[PDB]
Amino acid sequence: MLSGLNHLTLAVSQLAPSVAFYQQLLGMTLHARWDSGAYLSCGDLWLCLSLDPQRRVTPPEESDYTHYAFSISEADFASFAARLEAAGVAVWKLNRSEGASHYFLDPDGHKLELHVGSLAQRLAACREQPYKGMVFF
Amino acid sequence: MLSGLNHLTLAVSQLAPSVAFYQQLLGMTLHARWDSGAYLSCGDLWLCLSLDPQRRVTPPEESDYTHYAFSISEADFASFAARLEAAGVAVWKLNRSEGASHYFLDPDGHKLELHVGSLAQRLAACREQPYKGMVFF
Ligand SMILES: Nc1cc(-c2ccccc2)no1
Ligand SMILES: Nc1cc(-c2ccccc2)no1
Ligand SMILES: [Mn+2]
Ligand SMILES: [Mn+2]
Repeated sequence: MLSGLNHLTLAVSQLAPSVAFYQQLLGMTLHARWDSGAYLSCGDLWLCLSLDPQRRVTPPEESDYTHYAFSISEADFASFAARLEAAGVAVWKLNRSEGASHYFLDPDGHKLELHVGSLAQRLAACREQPYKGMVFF
Repeated sequence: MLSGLNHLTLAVSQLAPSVAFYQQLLGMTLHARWDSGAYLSCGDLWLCLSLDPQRRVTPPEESDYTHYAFSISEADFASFAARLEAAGVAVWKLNRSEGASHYFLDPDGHKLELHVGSLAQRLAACREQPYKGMVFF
């Protein structure tokens, strides 16, 4: 059976600015780099940046809702969002759901999110106020 | 700071076949389903399937290398891969450039992977068989 996410791999158009974004701006740990990629960690997450000449710098209106959310504590959320804002990182959505969320773009337009709250927290809120058509299992 | 992937959200074009793929075929746990999405877990991974009219069924030659790998044990890897093959699940890559992996597509062409091994194990393997120009930190 499957036991979790093993790794997330993001195709990148330019390796250096992507390493700078994930390591220096977002604070992830850089473990290795090679001519066409890098390995970083963020808590348990194994992130791979893969240099790919097929990656387009993609405006958010031109990509679907697929996105990658990173955990942060409530206490740290506002200062991290302010850090991204200072760095000029673009926002692609405003938060309208439960739990703090900041929706931001990576240099290639990958859709990212900072989120505070677990699946258990979300399910508890949904049980009290179910979405349209919502069924629990 | 950031610690871990909070959740992975995949945009899907048809909710029912996608839920069936992740729950029935891949064995993930379905927690809730509503008219426009579903919440599943795979170990400690929170997966959200989000119905998105913008999602296109995308052939693998039309998308970049961005992909999502799920952990599986050495004992279960081959029989799970063979069952996906026998079920007609499409593939997108054959060459094992990052260890023991099986590369397959979801119904919308999201690039998925079964992988055996941790980041620490991949780094150890790379010390002996490094990618071109590899540096370790
Ligand atoms: N139960 C179930 C099987 C599948 C499937 C999807 C694509 C290809 C082959 C099988 N999806 O759900
Ligand atoms: N065939 C079928 C439909 C469903 C369903 C479950 C929860 C919510 C909406 C639909 N489960 O099986
Ligand atoms: Mn999200
Ligand atoms: Mn991979």
